[PDB]
Amino acid sequence: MGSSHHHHHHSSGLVPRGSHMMFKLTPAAAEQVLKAAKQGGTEGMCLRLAAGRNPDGSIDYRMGFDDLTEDDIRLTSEGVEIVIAPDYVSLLDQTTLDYVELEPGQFHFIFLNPRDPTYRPPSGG
Repeated sequence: MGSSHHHHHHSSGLVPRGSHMMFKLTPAAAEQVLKAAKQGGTEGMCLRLAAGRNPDGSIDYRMGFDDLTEDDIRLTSEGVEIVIAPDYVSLLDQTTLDYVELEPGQFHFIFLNPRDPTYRPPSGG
């Protein structure tokens, strides 16, 4: 027994718990992922992230649909399910996924990670 008294002895989610990781999949990006799953093939597939970190430099992030692995770290966004393996999570936490076009007309999946500085001012400036 504890201080927090709930009728549900094990909450499934909603408020007490959420995702296994801090992964912000923006509702804007959600439509892009949903749109891809609307095209076909990737319909009943889970969204997976690939971390390709350059040896002491920058982590290059890739996104694609893969197989729903339960031994993989499952996340649930607004309307998309994410799988980030316990190996990739090592570099894929604190990932803020936004939906902006860095290039004209070219909508880029932009991973705003404070871990890998996309914009970093000098020290003491």
